[PDB]
Amino acid sequence: MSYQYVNVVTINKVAVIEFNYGRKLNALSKVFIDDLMQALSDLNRPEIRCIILRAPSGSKVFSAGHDIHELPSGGRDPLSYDDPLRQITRMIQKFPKPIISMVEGSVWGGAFEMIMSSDLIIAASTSTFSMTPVNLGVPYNLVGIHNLTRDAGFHIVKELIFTASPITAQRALAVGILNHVVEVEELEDFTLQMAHHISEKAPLAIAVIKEELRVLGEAHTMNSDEFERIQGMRRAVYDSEDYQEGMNAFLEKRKPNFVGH
Ligand SMILES: C[C@H](CSCCNC(=O)CCNC(=O)[C@H](O)C(C)(C)COP(=O)(O)OP(=O)(O)OC[C@H]1O[C@@H](n2cnc3c(N)ncnc32)[C@H](O)[C@@H]1OP(=O)(O)O)C(=O)O
Repeated sequence: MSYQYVNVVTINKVAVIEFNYGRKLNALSKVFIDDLMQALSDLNRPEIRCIILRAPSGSKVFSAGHDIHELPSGGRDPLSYDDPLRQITRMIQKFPKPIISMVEGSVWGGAFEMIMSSDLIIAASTSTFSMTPVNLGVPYNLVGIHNLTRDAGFHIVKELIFTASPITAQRALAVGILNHVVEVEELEDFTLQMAHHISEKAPLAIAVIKEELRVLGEAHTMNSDEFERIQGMRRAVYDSEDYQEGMNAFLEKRKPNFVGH
């Protein structure tokens, strides 16, 4: 069909979704996220084998992440259940087709977890990636955090999150995050060919395995108590002062000062 924030394209049985939010740098706004969900929903058809997420060629930034302004004021949980990021990720995961991420430019925060949540990840030799909840003082959620612990080692993810610094593709590759890393000029082709090949295969097989794999990576559980406990700390980081100072600094585009409360 036709979407406002997105741009779908079919090549054989390969669908390619292109982000069209250049004005907000492809920040994760509900509006955007919603369209992305409509476009996927739409593409859930027998004729479609493999999907592909991408940012317009030339892009300097894949996605800047969550839209701060859209962040909570400090009344509820930002990272709620029905929060845009939660939905698309759950969605992407339970999606019966393979979803490749062709990355161009930089990825930030929520983007990283989003593309992390996909099945494959091909990237330009130049992209960079960085997890940044700490730069603003955000107490992510458990699930969000989990989805980042399925490829790279703990120490690595810890380093990622902790310093909130950006890593290069080459590194992100070496640590087992991305599948491949190509030269810009070759990025599209490469990704395409792969999607075509994968689409030569038994769609029904793929759907089940991807579901088994999903069912497995979630096989991490804990008691009632333990959840509320972390949830409590979560709440407490919200109502924090360092918190507020976190947004501000940014909005005021000034370097923040964390106190410890
Ligand atoms: C954990 C995480 C935290 S929430 C957010 C995580 N996002 C980040 O950590 C990325 C922060 N954004 C940036 O580092 C940068 O904007 C970056 C690298 C994308 C571009 O640097 P740049 O020099 O090319 O551009 P810039 O700094 O001039 O920013 C240009 C414009 O984009 C806006 N802008 C950038 N990122 C965001 C965002 N996430 N939400 C809302 N507005 C944003 C700036 O406020 C600004 O608007 P005006 O100039 O009109 O005022 C998450 O839930 O995702």
